[PDB]
Amino acid sequence: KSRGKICTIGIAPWGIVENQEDLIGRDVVRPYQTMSNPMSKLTVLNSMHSHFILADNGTTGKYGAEVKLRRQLEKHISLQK
Amino acid sequence: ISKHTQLSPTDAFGTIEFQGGGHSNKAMYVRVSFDTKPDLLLHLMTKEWQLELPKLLISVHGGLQNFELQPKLKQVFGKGLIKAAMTTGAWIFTGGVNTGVIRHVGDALKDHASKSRGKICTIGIAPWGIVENQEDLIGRDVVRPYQTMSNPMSKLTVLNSMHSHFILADNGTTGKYGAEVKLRRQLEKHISLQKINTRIGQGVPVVALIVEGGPNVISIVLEYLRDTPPVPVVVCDGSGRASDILAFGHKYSEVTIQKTFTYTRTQAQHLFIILMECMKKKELITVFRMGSEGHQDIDLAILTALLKGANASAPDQLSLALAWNRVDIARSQIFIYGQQWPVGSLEQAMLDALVLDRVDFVKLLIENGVSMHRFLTISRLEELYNTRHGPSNTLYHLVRDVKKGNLPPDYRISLIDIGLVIEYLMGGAYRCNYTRKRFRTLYHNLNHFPFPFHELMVWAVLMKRQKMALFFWQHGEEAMAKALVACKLCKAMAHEASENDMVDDISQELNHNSRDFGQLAVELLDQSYKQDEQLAMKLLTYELKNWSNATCLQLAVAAKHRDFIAHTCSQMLLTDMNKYLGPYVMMIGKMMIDLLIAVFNNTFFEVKSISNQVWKFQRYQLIMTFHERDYGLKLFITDDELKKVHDFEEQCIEEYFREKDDRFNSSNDERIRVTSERVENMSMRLEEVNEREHS
Repeated sequence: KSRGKICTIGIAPWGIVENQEDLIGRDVVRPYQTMSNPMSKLTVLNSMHSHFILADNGTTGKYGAEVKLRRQLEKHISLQK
Repeated sequence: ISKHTQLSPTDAFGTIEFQGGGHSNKAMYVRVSFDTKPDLLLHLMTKEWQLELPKLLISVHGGLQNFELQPKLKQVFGKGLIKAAMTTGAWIFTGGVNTGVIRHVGDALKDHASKSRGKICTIGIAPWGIVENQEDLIGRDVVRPYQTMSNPMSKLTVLNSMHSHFILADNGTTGKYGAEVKLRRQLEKHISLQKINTRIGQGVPVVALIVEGGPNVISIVLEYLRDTPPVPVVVCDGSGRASDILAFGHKYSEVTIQKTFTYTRTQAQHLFIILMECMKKKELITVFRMGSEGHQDIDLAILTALLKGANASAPDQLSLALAWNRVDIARSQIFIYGQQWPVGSLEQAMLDALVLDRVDFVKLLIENGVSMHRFLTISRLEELYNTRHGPSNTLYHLVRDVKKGNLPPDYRISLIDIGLVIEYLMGGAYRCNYTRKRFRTLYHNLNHFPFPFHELMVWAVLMKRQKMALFFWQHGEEAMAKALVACKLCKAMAHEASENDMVDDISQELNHNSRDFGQLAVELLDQSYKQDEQLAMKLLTYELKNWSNATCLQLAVAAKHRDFIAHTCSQMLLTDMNKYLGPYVMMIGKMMIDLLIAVFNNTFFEVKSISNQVWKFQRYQLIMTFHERDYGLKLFITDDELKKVHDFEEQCIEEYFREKDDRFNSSNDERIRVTSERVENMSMRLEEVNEREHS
């Protein structure tokens, strides 16, 4: 519809997505494929996102490891002036 | 007799002009024998009448009584029927006499005659012994003026006009029906066998629309359901015949006393078993309710029954939709959550949409996670260049010319020949990507195409699919150089078409396309100069390895785009590389052709403007001649700055398109049109709202 940019911050655990690989190289624009196969029980990252933040957990494809980091980030931003 | 007839040959065929109608309608009449096999009938239809198979076969059934329907239903039904028949290739099979729903559909076809162009295949399977004028038909291969006005005392209904063709069912009976029904059924059987041009393996998708009808039509829909491939059936709620009672029974199907309505011979008559079987096979039955139930579009009601009626596979459904050329159906009916598309189906669908110019389908496929980088193969490219199933173009003749006219039949086209053709079209200074030695080494021993959109646009220009080229033009990078190359190619092809034995429409069409490309390039340069002037200048300067190591300025001058050079930012590139008397000299050059004080006065403005533009155009040629490529012609760039240039160009063209859309949607005329259509629909809907009076 219109121009402009919106800061979208994707805070999810690192092991959830299927393309945990193909994103290991640093400082290189790594293309991502948004077409998701139906067989996989792993969910790709939603598109139209400005910024991604991945919380590596040690395990792969589980929840309950990004809630605390996001909550503390919210507290940190509340601490900001 | 116990049906003992004499088997004589026929003597009546051709076309009859129906006098008494207000519109011209010439129908191909042929009387045949019911003993004949459907194969000969199909051969006659495809050869003696020259009709290609449709993407939909429609069976029509109605009551033999010439009844009338409820108004405000016939209009919308006729509109939906016309849209269904016209938007996709479909045939219609009817009786043909002015009785029952045949009158309604003939009037509906009359309505389309005052609405738009085109012809619709209408076939009337009428028994030969029932029409009033069984005479006035002795002639064969002749035009028989038929009078449309008849009288009830004849008791023999004349044929309704507005039919594309006609078939007269001759078996031997006079004044009694029941001869063409078997032949029509076997014709549907045989036609449904025939393979459609798609590679799925589909026959003819056939549906039957049921309005009114009679107790026989109950057996007919019984047969339709019980066909190996159950032929779905569409019903209308406003009929009032057993079709309406079949809608009632289908409503809240599997309390038995509501069947009785005395419409037949008492409660002693009972179609209980038949009604039970019909409502048992209700899954493929679909009805239409006027506003009380959804799918208000007749076309949508049919199309949904067309697709899900056979429970076809999703790639097969998409292929049928692609054939029907209805992107809305694929978007809505097909594309929903969890469509479980199989592997590799999407690329094949993209190929088939590319070979059939179904551009909206291509856009939809792109929206569905399809990447041209991951799609195109050398084989795919050759297939695109080696197809005949689309618009024609002079390309093959040019190929013959380049190959020095030593052609073999059905030659398998190589892309090296295409590159040589491109070099031939552009010029000697041009250097094709295919002519590079590495390309030859890679190809004859037979990984990917880094910028597929470039060759896609080239192919679209070459094979003359203007809409595809327009679509692909707003994608990728280097759009200005793309437009310049396209304009130059279109001009070269226009000259080639005019110089050769062509209908000369090709040349002017190519001129139109080239002018559009030049206009787009000029507007893109305007946008760039609007955004940042130094960056706009830098855009023209740098070389293009992908484009024969050329630059935008050199191509544009080679493209003879004087208007491009007349742009403000173009001149200051020549400044960084006489303003009054120089333009005055060329004015004198055009004044040599010729009271004359007045004559010279009235021919001053246009000459002045043309002279100014010509001088501004040839400034570059003068400066290059004076100067004669680290600078002056080119500017070798680093990768990072080139990436910045690409991002700048893409952002600029996106902004330009968005601004164009904003200007278009802010024009007064568009607002007036949209508001008027909204007001019309709102008025009709408010009449609907006011219709219900609960008090």
